Amino acid sequence: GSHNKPELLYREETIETKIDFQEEIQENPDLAEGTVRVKQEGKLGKKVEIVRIFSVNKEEVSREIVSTSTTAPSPRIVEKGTKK
Repeated sequence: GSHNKPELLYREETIETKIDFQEEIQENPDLAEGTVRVKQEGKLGKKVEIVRIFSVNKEEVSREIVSTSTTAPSPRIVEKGTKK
């Protein structure tokens, strides 16, 4: 019970969490033995969560999610030349 003039506030916040990716190395007979060639570049993703904070009289009441969006990570794939 905040002891002041009632006031409705809507504080919106954006949460961004980086998403880790996996790594895998595969053999490629088509390449010369020892050859290193990246098939897929390793990149981090991001989970975005936008929320709205409802406060009344400088006093937090409740929260509600405005919008979310998840960017998928990019696992890193590297080819290794061989003789098979």
